[PDB]
Amino acid sequence: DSAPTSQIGPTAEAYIVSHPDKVGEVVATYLAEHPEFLVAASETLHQRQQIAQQQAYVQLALQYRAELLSSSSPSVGPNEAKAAVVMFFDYQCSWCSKMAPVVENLIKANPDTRFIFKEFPIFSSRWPVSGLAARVGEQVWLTQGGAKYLDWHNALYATGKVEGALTEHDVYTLAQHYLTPTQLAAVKEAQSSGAVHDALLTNQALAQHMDFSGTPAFVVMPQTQDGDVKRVTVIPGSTTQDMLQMAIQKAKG
Amino acid sequence: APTSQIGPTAEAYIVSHPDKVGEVVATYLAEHPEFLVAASETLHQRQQIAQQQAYVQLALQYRAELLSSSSPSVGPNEAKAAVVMFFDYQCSWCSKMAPVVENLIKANPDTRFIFKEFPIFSSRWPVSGLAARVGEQVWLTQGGAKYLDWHNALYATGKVEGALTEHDVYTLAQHYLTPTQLAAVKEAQSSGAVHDALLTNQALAQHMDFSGTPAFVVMPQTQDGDVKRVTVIPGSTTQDMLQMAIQKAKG
Amino acid sequence: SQIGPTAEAYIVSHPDKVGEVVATYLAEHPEFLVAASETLHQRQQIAQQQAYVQLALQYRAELLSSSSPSVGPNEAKAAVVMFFDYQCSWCSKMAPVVENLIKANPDTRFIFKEFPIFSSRWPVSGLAARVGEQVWLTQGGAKYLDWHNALYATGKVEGALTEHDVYTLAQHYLTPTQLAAVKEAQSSGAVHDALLTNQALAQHMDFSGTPAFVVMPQTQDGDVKRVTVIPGSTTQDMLQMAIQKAKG
Ligand SMILES: [Mg+2]
Ligand SMILES: [Mg+2]
Ligand SMILES: [Mg+2]
Repeated sequence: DSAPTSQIGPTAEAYIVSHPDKVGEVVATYLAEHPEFLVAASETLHQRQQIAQQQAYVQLALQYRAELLSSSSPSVGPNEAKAAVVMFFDYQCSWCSKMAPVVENLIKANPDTRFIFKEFPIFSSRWPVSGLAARVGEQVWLTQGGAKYLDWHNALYATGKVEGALTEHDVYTLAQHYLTPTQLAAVKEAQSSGAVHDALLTNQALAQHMDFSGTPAFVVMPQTQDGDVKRVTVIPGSTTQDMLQMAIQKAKG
Repeated sequence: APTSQIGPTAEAYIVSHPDKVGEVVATYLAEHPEFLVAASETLHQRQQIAQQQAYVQLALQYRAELLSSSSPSVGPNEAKAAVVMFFDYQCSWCSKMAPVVENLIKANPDTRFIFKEFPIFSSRWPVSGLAARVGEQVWLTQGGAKYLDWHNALYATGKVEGALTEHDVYTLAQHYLTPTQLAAVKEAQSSGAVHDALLTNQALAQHMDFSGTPAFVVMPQTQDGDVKRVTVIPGSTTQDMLQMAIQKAKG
Repeated sequence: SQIGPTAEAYIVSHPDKVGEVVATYLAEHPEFLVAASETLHQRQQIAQQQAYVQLALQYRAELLSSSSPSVGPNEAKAAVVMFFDYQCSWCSKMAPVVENLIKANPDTRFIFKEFPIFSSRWPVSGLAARVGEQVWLTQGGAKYLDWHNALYATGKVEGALTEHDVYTLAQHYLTPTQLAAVKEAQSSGAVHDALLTNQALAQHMDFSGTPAFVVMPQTQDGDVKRVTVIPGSTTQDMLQMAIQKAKG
C-alpha cells in the first residue's frame, strides 16, 4: 500500500535489519544463482590480505631491526650502508639455490648496500646439515672476510644438493678447501659435541619472531632506525632481480 | 507530506543506499554458508560446460590431424566413427584401459581405432619414450594389425609407473621388428618418420589441452558433423561410456 | 499498512535489483567469506564420521587414483589423501607434520589433491595445478612435494598468490620449454581438467575448506572401521593413529 515517502526507505531497511531471514534468504538464493559475485569478492579478499600481511611483516621488521642488522651475521657491502637486504635461506632449499645467481647479480650491482646472510633450517631434520654449514661459513667469514664467505656460500649451493640430498659428509668435503686442517678439526669436534651452532639457534629464533619459520624471505630496509614503514619491503625467497632492486631503491630513498 | 508506494519506494531506496541490507546479507551468508557452497558449485558446473564445449570445438578444428592416415589404426579406414586414444605405456590408467580397448575393438569391427603414442613420462622414464618409438616403428613397417598386437602385448607386461625396462621392450619388440628396424629406434633422432610422428602427436595433444593420459576423442569421420556426436574424455573412463560415445558418433 | 512487512514481501517477490546492489556490496566487503569458512569448519567438527566414511568408500577409486601426485609405494597397505588449497596463507602449517609422517611411514602412500575453495582466485589455482602436474609427470612425487612446499612458503610470505607469483616460482621447477607450454595453455583460458576433477571430488566429499584428510587401506575391504576422515587441519598423532588403523 502507501505511506510517507520520507519514512519508507529508512523503515524498510531497519525492518530487514531486525528480521533478516526473509530478505537474507531471497538475496542469498539470487546470489547462488548469479555467483559471479564470488569471483570479485575473492579477488578483493586476497588483494587485501596481501596488503595486510605485508604491513604486518613490516611492523615485525621494525621491531626486530637490531637482530636483523646484527653485526654477528655474515655480510658483504659496507657495514654502515644506508640500505640492507637481509636474507633468510636454507642451503637445501631448492629454489633458494636457484635464486643464488640473481642474488649474486644484485650484490655486484649494489656495492653500496649491505647484504646480510641469515642461515636457518626449514625442517627439523635439516638441523645437523644447516648447523654444520653455518659453522664452516662462520669460520670462513671470521678469518677471511665477507667476499670469501660469499664464495663458500655459492660453492655450497653449486653442489646442486637440495631437499635432503646435502649431507654432512658433503659439507666437510667442500669445507676442507676453505678451512685450515686445524679449523676443520675444530668444526668437526664442535659438531660431534651435540652443541647447535649459536647462529642457527639465533637465526631460527629470529625467523620465528619474524614469522618466517620454514619460509625463506628477504627483508629490505634502511639501517638507520627510522619508523618509515614506506622504506621497508618484505619479499618471498622466490622473487626477481627487478623486485629486489625496487625494494633497495625504496630503502635508500 | 509526500506519500508513495511502499514496495518500490523501499526497493529504490535500498538500491541507492545498499550498505545496511548489504551487511545483513553478508551476515546471512556467513551463518548459512551452504549458499556460498552452492554458488561455488554452480561456477564449477559452468566451467565443466565450457570445457566440454571447447574440447568438442578443438576436436572439430583438428579433425584432419586427429584422423590422420599417418597414425596407427585398426578398423575400416573410412569407418563412420573413429576413436582416438592418447597414452603412455607406463601410465597406470592407460594400462587398466588396455583390455577395455581390446573389448571395444572386438565389439566394434566397423569403427576406426586410432592410436596416438603420447609418452608424457619419457623425461621421467626414458623407457616410456623407447616404447613409443618401437610402437611407431611397428606401425610404419608392419601395419595396424601388428601394431595392435605389439600394443596389447606391451601393456600385458603389467610394468607401469617406472618399472618397464629396456629388456622388457627389446624382448617383446623382437617379435615385431627385425634387429635393424629395432636398432633404428633404440635412441631418439632429430628427424625421421618416428620423430615426426611423435612430435606431431605431442603438438596435437597440446592443441587439445591433453596435459595427461589417457585421453579419448570419439567423433564421426565425416566433416559434416553435429557437435552432439562428438565426445571428448580427457582421462580414464569405462567401456560403457566409450560404447555410448561410439553409438552417438555412428549417427 | 505497515512499511516493514509489505516492503519485505515486495523484495522477496522482486529480489533482482536488491541482489545486484548487494552483489556489488559483497565484492567490496569480502569479510563474509572468511566468516563463512569458519562456520563450515564448525559444522564439520560435529559432522558424523560414519557418514564421511561412506562417502570416502563411495569415492575410493577417485581418492586413490594413480593420476594424482603421491609419494610412498603405489601398492601401499594404507593411503593418506590430503586435500588442500594453496591460497590459505592463514591456515595451519601442515608441511612439518606431513614431512614427519612420510619419514615415519616409508611404506604408506601419501596423495595430493589440490583444489580451489569458494574464496580463492580460481585462475591462480589453475596455474598452480598446471605447474604441479608437469612437475609430477616429468619428475615424480618427491619433486612435486618440493614444488608444493615452495609454493606454500611463497604464498605465506607474500600473503596471497597471483599468477605472476606462480610463474616466478615455476621457472625454478620447469624447463623454459615446459613453462612456455604451461603459460600457453593457462593464458588461452583452457580449463585444467586435473583441477576440475580434484574440485569435483572435494565437493563430492563435502570438503568445502582446506585442508582435509582421508585415511584408508588401499585394498577394497569390508571394514569401515579402517577408514578415517578428518575434515580439517589436524596433528601428527591423529593422522598417525588413522594410519595405524588403515594398516591393520
Ligand atoms: Mg678458496
Ligand atoms: Mg562397429
Ligand atoms: Mg609405513
